[PDB]
Amino acid sequence: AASRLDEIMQRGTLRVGTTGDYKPFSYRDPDGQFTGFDIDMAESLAKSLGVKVEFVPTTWPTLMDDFQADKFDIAMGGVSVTPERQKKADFSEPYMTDGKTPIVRCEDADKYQTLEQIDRPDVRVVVNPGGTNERFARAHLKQAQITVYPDNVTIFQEIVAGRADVMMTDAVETRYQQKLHPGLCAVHVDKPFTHSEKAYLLPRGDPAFKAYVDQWLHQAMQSGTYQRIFDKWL
Ligand SMILES: [Cl-]
Repeated sequence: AASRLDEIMQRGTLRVGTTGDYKPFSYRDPDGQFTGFDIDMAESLAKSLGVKVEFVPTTWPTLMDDFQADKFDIAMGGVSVTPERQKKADFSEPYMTDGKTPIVRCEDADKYQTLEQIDRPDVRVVVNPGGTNERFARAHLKQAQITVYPDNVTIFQEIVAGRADVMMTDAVETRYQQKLHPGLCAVHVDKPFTHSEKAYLLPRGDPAFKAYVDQWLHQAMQSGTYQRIFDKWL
């Protein structure tokens, strides 16, 4: 019945679900430390509340089930607002805009500027399984050969090696991957095919907790805190 704010204050810690697999938002290094834009934002929210932060590992396939099992109070780590997630959770106000856009071999940058160019019988589109990327590919590709590749790290090497031609993912991810792989280039990264918003996942039916988060976030956007963290990571 009581707000999660009460439980957080009594416990003395804010439990933050995060995947640790999405630079620059959230990454868990071998030593077990989390770093990234949303790790720093989580520390700022916890500081506002006067509590310690505890990072709770989750994964994209288990995010919602873990949240419903009360494994954490809020999820922070490059999470897009989606209608599917809104059935089971609320969201904070958004903290940045994103969208899906291609990443290709640099020599192919001009070949794959539009979906009409990509959606052709001989184009080999690769995608990671089970999430918003595969949903996007299957909703927008009627002719291209879609291959699902299971390894979320080595998938980009499929394009480098010439086993695939295009992958469409979050524009922020294409920025990171085109720096990591010199042979790949993000396609019109400032004008993605879709418009999405990143936000923090919150429990339904707790307007007080959501209002606290929204107020902290609005203050951070105008105080210099957001600017500093954004400049460090994005
Ligand atoms: Cl995905």
